[PDB]
Amino acid sequence: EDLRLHLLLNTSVTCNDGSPAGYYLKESRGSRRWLLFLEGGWYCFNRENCDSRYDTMRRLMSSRDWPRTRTGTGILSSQPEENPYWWNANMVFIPYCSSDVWSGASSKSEKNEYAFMGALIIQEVVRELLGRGLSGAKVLLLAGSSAGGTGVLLNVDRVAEQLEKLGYPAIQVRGLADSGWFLDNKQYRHTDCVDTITCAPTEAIRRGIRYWNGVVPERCRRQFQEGEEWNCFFGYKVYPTLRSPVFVVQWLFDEAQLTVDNVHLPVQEGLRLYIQNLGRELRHTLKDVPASFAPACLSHEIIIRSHWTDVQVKGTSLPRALHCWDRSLHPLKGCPVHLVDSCPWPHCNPSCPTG
Ligand SMILES: *[C@@H]1O[C@H](CO)[C@@H](O)[C@H](O)[C@H]1NC(C)=O
Repeated sequence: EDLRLHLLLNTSVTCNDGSPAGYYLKESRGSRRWLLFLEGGWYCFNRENCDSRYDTMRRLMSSRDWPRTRTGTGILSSQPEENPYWWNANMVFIPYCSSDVWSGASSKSEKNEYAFMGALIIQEVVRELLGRGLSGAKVLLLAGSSAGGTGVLLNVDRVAEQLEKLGYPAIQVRGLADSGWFLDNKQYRHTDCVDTITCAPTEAIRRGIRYWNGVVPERCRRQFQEGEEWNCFFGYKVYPTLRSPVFVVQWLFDEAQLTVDNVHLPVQEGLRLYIQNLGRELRHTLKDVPASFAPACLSHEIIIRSHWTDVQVKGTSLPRALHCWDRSLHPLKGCPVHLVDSCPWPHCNPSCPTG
């Protein structure tokens, strides 16, 4: 139970219910690498659905019941057997307690039942870590899964700008977005946005941004402009606007993408063609993403799972691809960084997770 909780010293930076946000840290002295991981877990976007989330997913809205430690797993493990890539790094797990895809900048107040402070939580964590050793860093990798992966895309350049303005231009900020690269595609079956379950992510995120006071990266904001900032929550639209190196991990048939497309799994022709087209579209969006790992599996998240080393694309595991990415940022013979499956159906890669 090896990462220790620190509640933020700035207690105006809060989870949804006004309790302090925080982070779990395991230092590795003498390492100048820092991994800051953003937890995922969907989002809520109005009073009613945030109230329901508060009843049955309260750890995602409050720190009051957080344990004092958490065990680092997968890319957060300190054992080389489990984490060939960054086992000796300084490890930070940032709990997701803002329900805003890490985008919010609004406090609980007279007018707001909940605080949505995800973008400010990340900034405050970075600020407080600087005094605990991050000031000596050479690389800060901001990683995250699901909504935390999208959170990487929305925040990595802001972390880079923050460190530059604080006088640390030597810290190289990079992103690792896992299972956060979604498509605003047509659903397999179609429902108008009449409640939470019928509301597609484009409409739910458009509402969320207003409810959260959500913020997006500046260059993407300037492209899409007022009322269209929801576009910046879709990886293929925001990624080309970013300056920081970002490695994208995305299952081609992500279970959360299928859920928001109203697919849940003998498959007949219409659905077969739908699923094949989804994988093709995902592969197309990654064509020109040089650092990516996109296996042809029906699954969800990878990087903090203990068996994250097992999956391979073209014979290369994700820890290997990440190591090759590090080398590339110092093509490399036998050390690839762009790994996208071409086979067209879930589990056509034999190394997919078994479930
Ligand atoms: C606390 O965080 C708030 C919100 O991000 C910020 O405005 C303020 O400057 C911070 N205060 C301190 C003392 O760091």
